[PDB]
Amino acid sequence: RVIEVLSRRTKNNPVLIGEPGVGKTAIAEGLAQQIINNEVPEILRDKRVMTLEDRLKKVMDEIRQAGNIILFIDAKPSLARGELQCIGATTLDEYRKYIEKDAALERRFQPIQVDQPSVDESIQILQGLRDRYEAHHRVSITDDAIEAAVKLSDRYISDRFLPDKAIDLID
Amino acid sequence: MFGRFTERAQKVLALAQEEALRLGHNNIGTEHILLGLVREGEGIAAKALQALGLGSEKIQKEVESLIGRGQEMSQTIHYTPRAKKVIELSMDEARKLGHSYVGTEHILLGLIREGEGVAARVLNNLGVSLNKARQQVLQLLGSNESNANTPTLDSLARDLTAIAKEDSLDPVIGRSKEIQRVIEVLSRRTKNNPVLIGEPGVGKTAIAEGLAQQIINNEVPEILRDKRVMTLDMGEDRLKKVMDEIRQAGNIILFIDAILKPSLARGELQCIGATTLDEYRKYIEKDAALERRFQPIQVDQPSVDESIQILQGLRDRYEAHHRVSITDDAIEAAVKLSDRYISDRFLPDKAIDLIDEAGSKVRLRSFTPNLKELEQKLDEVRKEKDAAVQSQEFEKAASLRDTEQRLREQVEDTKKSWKEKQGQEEVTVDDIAMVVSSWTAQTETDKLLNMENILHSRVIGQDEAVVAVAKAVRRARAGLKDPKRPIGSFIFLGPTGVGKTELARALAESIFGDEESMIRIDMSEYMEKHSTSLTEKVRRKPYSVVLLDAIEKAHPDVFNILLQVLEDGRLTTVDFRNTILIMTSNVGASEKDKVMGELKRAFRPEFINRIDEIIVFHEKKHLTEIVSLMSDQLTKRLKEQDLSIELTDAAKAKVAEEGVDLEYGARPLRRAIQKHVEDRLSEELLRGNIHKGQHIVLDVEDGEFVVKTTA
Repeated sequence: RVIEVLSRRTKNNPVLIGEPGVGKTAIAEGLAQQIINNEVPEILRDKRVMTLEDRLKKVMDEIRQAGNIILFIDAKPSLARGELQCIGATTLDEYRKYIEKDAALERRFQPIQVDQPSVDESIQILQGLRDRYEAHHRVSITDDAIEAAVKLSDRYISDRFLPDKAIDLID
Repeated sequence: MFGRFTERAQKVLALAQEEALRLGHNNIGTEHILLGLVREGEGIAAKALQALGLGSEKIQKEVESLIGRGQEMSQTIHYTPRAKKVIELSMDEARKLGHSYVGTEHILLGLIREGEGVAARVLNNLGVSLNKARQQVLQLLGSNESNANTPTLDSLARDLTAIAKEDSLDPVIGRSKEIQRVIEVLSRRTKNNPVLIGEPGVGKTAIAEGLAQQIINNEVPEILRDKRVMTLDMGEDRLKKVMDEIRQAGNIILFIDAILKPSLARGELQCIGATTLDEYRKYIEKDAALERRFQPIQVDQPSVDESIQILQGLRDRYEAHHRVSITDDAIEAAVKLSDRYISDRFLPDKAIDLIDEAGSKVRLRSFTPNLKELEQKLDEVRKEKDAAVQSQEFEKAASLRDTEQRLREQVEDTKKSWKEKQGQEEVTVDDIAMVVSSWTAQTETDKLLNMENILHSRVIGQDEAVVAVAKAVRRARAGLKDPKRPIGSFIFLGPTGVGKTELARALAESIFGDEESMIRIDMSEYMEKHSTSLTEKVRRKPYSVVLLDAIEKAHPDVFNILLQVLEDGRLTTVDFRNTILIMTSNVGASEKDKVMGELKRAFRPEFINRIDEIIVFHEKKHLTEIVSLMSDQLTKRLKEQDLSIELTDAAKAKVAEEGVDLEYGARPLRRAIQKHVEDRLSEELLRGNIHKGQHIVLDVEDGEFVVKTTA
């Protein structure tokens, strides 16, 4: 759904609204993965996705002069003075802190939500970073250990997002 | 290839292959791409080489002097990884030239850039350094083509007169009599500067491009010829700087959609403003250089048909996302559904949004067989091959490699079998009506003809009432009643808990799609001269059963209001023409004739007479039929949690026993189901008697409940 929008000519630039995280940063690491290997469409090849004041609009001119580039944002608009393809980091409400003063929103920028990742998908998400937290001594393993983290959260408080919570618990 | 280039390109590329084999080699490297270019002898690339002193003669001699024959293998060959880079590059050596499409030059450009390789050496061998070469190609391509415009045209900010000069500008429709009203407000001396207010929405910004075209050629006062339209706006260090570099140049008109930053009227600083219905309220409210200088005109939500035309004009331009032009029959839906069906924008933005929702979505259903599995397989291979190769295991790979490519070509052959998922993937309506329902004809009038069957399955008893409503809705819904008035105005008389509300739900569900699209006010709240409604909830969902309970309580004031609703289906300024108004009351209650009497005496007649219709609301085996309905809703929601349960008919009987007492009715059944079923199954699962995911039956034995297992 980041791609129906990132093609348009209408509500062109997609804004990624969902309760914070993780997942969110993982969706753009998606396009990245998708354009490259490789199935994608309405003109989108050789396109980078890039991320994260006395250096401001400085670098931004290397773009009004070559345009293979989506910008990935975290937190502002130096504005659709032209190109500028960007994916939105913002909250259920935080986005209503753009379209009210309007109306670059209902125009350029345009939204989509992060459902909380699939419970089972939730599980096989840790195992990937299981290896990498093995950094503190215990995990890798146990699988029977993660099953916990994830299921506990989805119904037993239960006031976050179904992929972010679990991870915290491990820690 | 790897995309699309000129013939010349495409010919020169395949031409490398021609040379691939003519020498018998097996991979076409950068050296063949080069032979490809000098051997089509007519491309710009070809032309250049003729310059440096490099005919096909001189080159191929160096090449054969570094490779020669000639394993005729020709086992369906592929590229060098270098050369695949070389192609990826020409694509970029043309982004870098505005050349919308690659061609003979760019590929020669692309070679130099990735100089590591065989071509490069042919030449550093033929005494032709790499740069002397990129030069020759360059010196065979080039370019293409008022003072104050400098500071200005600089910023910022899109010179509309400009985009309207080379005629590189869309129509655009109109709002043609709208464009004109701007030029009065602009040819003046009083209200010098115009300001458009409407939902934002109607791409107000569209009307502005209107001047560009007309000021040019040319219908406009000699009072305005020789001027320029430009844009932005709002509000940084580039302050009064460029604005000084404009007052010093009178030929300028400007466009905004934001703040004030008003140095108004001062210079020839002349504007055109686009700001919301209200936001303007919040600027002449500033006053009074506002009410003075700048000055407004009403932007219309385009005539529905006009909408359609706008779409097409830019249809050919949304072919960008790969599916349009057409279908017309589809456009009409994009548009038409929005004017009447949700129903929360301007009639030209809405459209295009439906189109774009779909203006990738289908190009996508393209990109989604289970041959996801093949690639999965091929992987395990490389490894064996690869890791084996690290152990060697050599001939243990030879065949391993071969086993690999066996796979690959198979993959790519069915990965390009989905050019068929391309020749397959439309537009028609059904696409849209989806989009619509996801924003809120046989089995649509069948809901109507068969309404009674439908309302009956939810509302029990009460056939007197159902048929009256069915027919009334069907009257209005068929063209007979006046459209500005609600779909239906009813009064529901009768005792409590008979079906008054229940029918209102079933109506919402059947008519509006959602058993929950129902506003419900309690007139107990409106008994005093404080009778100020409601209109919020109706603005919220303007398509909903509006249910006012117990109207006998309202201050007769209220009726003056409702009356206005019944008459005009409008308040002042909400809209009801799409509601189904239902007002309940106890006026009959205690008590069809003695009743209609107590009604005429309780309500002003002016009122009773504008109401479409006055509706009157008048076993063990049913209880257990209910218990079963409930029990089934349950056994389904458990199957989801890997729990398989079943009640015997004997068991549903025993639950039903618990709603016989005429006094409390069938309320108790929900609770008694959770107690005798839910609570008991838990206690039974926890105590360890039922190893979940076996099949669990609830039965009655000696007049007592019993749990049984039968996996």
